[PDB]
Amino acid sequence: VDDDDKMLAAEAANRDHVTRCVAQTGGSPDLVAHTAALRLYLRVPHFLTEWTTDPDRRAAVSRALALDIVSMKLLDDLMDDDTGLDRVELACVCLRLHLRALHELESLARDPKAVTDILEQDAVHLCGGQIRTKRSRATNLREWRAHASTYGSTFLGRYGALAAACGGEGQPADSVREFAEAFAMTITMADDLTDYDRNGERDGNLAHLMRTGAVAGQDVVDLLEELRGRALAAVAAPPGAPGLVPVVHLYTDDVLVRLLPRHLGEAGAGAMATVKFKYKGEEKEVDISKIKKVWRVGKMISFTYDEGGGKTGRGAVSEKDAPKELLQMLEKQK
Amino acid sequence: DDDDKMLAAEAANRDHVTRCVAQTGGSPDLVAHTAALRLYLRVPHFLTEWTTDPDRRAAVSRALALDIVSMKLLDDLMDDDTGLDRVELACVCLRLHLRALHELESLARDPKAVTDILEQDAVHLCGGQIRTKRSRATNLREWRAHASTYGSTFLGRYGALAAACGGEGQPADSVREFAEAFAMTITMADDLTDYDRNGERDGNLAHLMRTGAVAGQDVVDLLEELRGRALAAVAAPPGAPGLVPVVHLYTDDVLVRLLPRHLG
Repeated sequence: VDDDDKMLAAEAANRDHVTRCVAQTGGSPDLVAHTAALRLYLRVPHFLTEWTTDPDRRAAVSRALALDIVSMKLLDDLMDDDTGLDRVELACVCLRLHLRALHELESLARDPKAVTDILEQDAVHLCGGQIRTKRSRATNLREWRAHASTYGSTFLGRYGALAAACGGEGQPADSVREFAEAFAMTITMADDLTDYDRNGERDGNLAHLMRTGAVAGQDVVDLLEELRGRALAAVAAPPGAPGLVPVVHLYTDDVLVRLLPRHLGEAGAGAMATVKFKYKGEEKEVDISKIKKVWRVGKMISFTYDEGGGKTGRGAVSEKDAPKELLQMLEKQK
Repeated sequence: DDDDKMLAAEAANRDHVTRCVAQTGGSPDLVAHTAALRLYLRVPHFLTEWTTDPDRRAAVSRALALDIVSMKLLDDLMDDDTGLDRVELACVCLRLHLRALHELESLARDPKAVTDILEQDAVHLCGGQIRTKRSRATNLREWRAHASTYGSTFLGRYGALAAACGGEGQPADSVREFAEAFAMTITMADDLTDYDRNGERDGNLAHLMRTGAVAGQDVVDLLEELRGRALAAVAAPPGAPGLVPVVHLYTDDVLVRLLPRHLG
């Protein structure tokens, strides 16, 4: 409606500034395209700059950040050499973009040495972790999360930190980064589960490990939830960045609602939904999967189920002790 | 004496580098590859010759060393002919660069001067490097032109950096003139140098000479013009008389040693 406008506008800006550079320095039309493809990356700088009060400073920090993120993404496509684009333009625009990023970021920076400082503190953790990421393919959530925390979380954390350091007054330093590192892993999960298929593109490590039973669907859900919390948490710390709240819920829920299911089955995570009631002196428990007819009568939910063959058992529970997946079935009917 | 200080820096520089590469995850294979870059680990010495305090000098000499090796790794990563792991190359390359930026900035009079110099002609350099492999050269004019960027501009910014991190009374433009000129003499050397390794195609300039598309004398002339440009640079005050035999050493080597191999 409005703030969604600002993001679209910032992303537009960053895309331009980025492609104008890739162009001027020699990038072929092929690569200039490839860099405008990167939408998520070109948008993020916007979220990172959310705590920046003066709009002009904000625009500048955002695009500088945009510059490096792309520069860095390019150095990666450069290692994979699966992009089919030219290795030289890749390499050189990589450098060009980086150098300009460094230049603009330092112009807005609080203390001259703050920029190189940040890019150095975790440089080995980053670089070497990225080396180990691909040395060995992870095999359970524990390890996936481990790798992700470096090439995903640290990577963006640094920009989070840089955004704070170049964003004038009232920057909740550690909080911006905490947002970045959290959000980063959420989208990193999304990315994994997202298969575009082009070239010789592997099924996402996490997706694969998910589809192979090496990682339990519910666990993914838990983590997705931990990350949303860790995120919302950060954007809360004062002075706060209320705007990012919906952003966070947006990507987390996308993974959950849209992506997650492409890999799990009919049954997402957790156990199969059950209804517990007392019937004919007994104790019962039926999976909503076997519940046929179900209606309402005041504040009770009456129903019928498949009890064993052609046998139709019955029940009635208070809407209170009625599981969500059953109160839903009321809807489909009347 | 003097040759003694050269060797010492090279050793010191090689170790700053391999030690860095080593601990960021580079394999024993790459670490070696980096210390094999001899000229490159030596040249920061020459660039820091106008530097007085020998501590500051060895600090600037090695930092620049990190970046030159990193940029050189960036290269091997676009030629993908070293048969070294692409990932290791990429990661180290970045790690060494980030360290070098951090070091040079701690040694500079004004930190903002490092990125300034790096951005200044970043486009000149980057694109000229693209254009260079986009259309190989056919006559000494074009070769010289391409060399001017990937070779001359490349080194030039390091000389600029050294003048900026080198403290008081550094003849900025002169340190640089030295770099862009000497840079091109070693680039011709390097071209005319054939090691046989993997799929190393005869040096464009060496080819052109053997094809007849570039005249021996015209190569001899250039070499001399560059010899002059460099002595000229090191003569300007305060001056770095040290670099004189260095200039002759390298310039005569290409003349006496390399040129005859390509007279084709």
